[PDB]
Amino acid sequence: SMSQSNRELVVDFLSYKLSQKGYSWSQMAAVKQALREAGDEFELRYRRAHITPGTAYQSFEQVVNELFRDGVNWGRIVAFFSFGGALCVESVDKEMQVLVSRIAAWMATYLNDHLEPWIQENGGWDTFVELYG
Amino acid sequence: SNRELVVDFLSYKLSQKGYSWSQMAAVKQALREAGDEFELRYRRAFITPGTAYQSFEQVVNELFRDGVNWGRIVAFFSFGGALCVESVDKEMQVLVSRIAAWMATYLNDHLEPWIQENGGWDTFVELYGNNAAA
Ligand SMILES: Cc1ccc(CN(C(=O)N[C@@H](CSCc2ccccc2)C(=O)O)C(=O)c2ccc(-c3cccc(-c4ccccc4-c4ccc(Cl)cc4)c3)cc2)cc1
Ligand SMILES: Cc1ccc(CN(C(=O)N[C@@H](CSCc2ccccc2)C(=O)O)C(=O)c2ccc(-c3cccc(-c4ccccc4-c4ccc(Cl)cc4)c3)cc2)cc1
Repeated sequence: SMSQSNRELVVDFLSYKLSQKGYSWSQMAAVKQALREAGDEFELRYRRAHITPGTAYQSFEQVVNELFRDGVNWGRIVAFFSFGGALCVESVDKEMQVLVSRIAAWMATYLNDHLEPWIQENGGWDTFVELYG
Repeated sequence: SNRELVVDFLSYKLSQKGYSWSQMAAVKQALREAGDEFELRYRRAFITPGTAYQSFEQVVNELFRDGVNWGRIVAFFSFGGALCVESVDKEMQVLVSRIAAWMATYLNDHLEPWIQENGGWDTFVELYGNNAAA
């Protein structure tokens, strides 16, 4: 409880300092690191890249289906994460933080139903780490 | 796992705009930053597989000799991270899991009372974020 938080803090910090030397705390900590890095790179390359409390999942799902028009790849999965994060930031800027959990729920729905099969068939997240880093 | 990934990414992107996913995500970021700053301010101004917690606890007790403060808590985190990195460099990756366990033990036995009396981790975020001045 009060204990778990500190354990979570120690893990996060140590993960970070390990990262800074090209080491990793765990495979998950490695996935997260590559995903953040990849997002940073995508956002820097495609810098030129409409949520409300009434927006349905179908509105999001249609826009994300335009992303995976020609098919799924690691670059396009990174763009998906980047897109979700841009929606969250837009919501906080517009004073609608209340929807950041909705966007997260939508991203987990879209990932599960459409991308987890592809991810599992193409060697999982371990393969993304292997390719990206 | 995918929820953990979505949460971590969104946390990160929020952080990059000065926003936070949660209070915990706000504390993790402040420590990362604070650690980076401490390590940069005290750069060059700076264990075995049989080392007990008592050996670590003593060295850390030297850090808090004149008392607990936020600057010194940041130094504690920084010290633990330096030990982990030293252990991996020295091929003793075994010690990383232990060092983390020792750090969580020292926190719950010696620092959590002080942390709770001085406004908790929310206060650290408040103070540190403010100190980030231009
Ligand atoms: C790090 C990282 C990532 C992604 C690229 C970019 N990339 C590639 O270069 N891809 C390679 C192989 S994947 C090789 C690979 C392996 C491992 C890691 C990362 C790549 C290729 O296809 O040649 C792509 O796959 C690519 C992807 C997307 C887009 C593009 C750009 C802008 C907008 C839209 C988009 C369309 C429809 C609906 C929504 C969006 C959208 C998306 C995000 C926002 Cl914030 C806003 C809108 C898509 C363009 C290119 C580079 C680096
Ligand atoms: C970001 C951040 C942090 C910490 C300073 C520095 N600082 C202060 O600024 N002190 C403030 C009060 S709290 C300022 C504050 C408020 C809010 C947020 C972050 C800071 C003051 O005195 O006015 C300190 O409290 C201070 C603390 C420690 C140390 C120091 C340095 C070298 C070695 C040792 C040390 C001694 C014994 C045993 C082990 C170690 C050790 C520690 C770390 C490593 Cl990697 C290796 C070894 C400790 C020096 C100073 C600056 C910036």
